[PDB]
Amino acid sequence: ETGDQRFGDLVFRQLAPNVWQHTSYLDMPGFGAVASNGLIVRDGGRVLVVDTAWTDDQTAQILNWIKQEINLPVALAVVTHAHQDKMGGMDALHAAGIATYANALSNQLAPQEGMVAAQHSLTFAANGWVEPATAPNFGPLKVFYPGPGHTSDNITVGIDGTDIAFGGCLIKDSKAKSLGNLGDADTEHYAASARAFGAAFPKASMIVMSHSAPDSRAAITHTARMADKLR
Ligand SMILES: CC1=C(S[C@@H]2CN[C@H](C(=O)N(C)C)C2)C(C(=O)O)=N[C@H]1[C@H](C(=O)O)[C@@H](C)O
Ligand SMILES: [Zn+2]
Ligand SMILES: [Zn+2]
Repeated sequence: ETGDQRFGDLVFRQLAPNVWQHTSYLDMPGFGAVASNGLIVRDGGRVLVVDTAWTDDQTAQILNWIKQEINLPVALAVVTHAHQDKMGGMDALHAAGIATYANALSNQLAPQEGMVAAQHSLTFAANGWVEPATAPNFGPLKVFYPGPGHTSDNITVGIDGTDIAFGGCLIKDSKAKSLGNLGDADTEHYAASARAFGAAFPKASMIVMSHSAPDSRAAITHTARMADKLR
């Protein structure tokens, strides 16, 4: 909290020399404030964004913080699946002229989920790794599709050069008691998808997720075992 920095309704936390976690909150009746995490990556003389905030205005505040504190242009953005906490601020990115990327399935689902689709579609090989031709100049971002879990389109990102792997809403923390929203979840494949994420980034010691503070690899293990009980 003390290393933490605030801009508007947003909170920013530095996880690494070139990596920040952005956190936004949405008021949801019945629960109140719900936190959603994303990533900001500085790669040379440009900035890469992983996931939007809940809303356009909150996403706009991300961009202005980046402008004020990092003072580098945002080259691209990648969203991890077609839900509001990750894709709710797509209009703000496009208004700023930022190239946006997402799983082709996410872009296909986006209208059904009330989301604005990304400009470009990512495709993946059978082993889960992104097809390089669909993700040009992603720098240190290593995009990996672990398979159907939280949703059928969820993707994960590793930051090369760091110990950081981003699991999005697929991974819950090691002391969680639930897997959250299983409304659009694949109950049979979730456990294997979680373990595939861990195997894709075997050297990652800091696991960043959407709705919890950065945890260890225990978050991956715990998430898988909770998903085992789904089958
Ligand atoms: C609602 C949001 C949730 S629930 C989230 C899970 N951990 C938080 C929680 O309930 N605690 C353990 C404090 C809230 C999830 C999720 O668990 O993946 N994602 C979003 C929703 C969703 O992706 O299904 C929508 C709003 O994006
Ligand atoms: Zn989701
Ligand atoms: Zn979520």
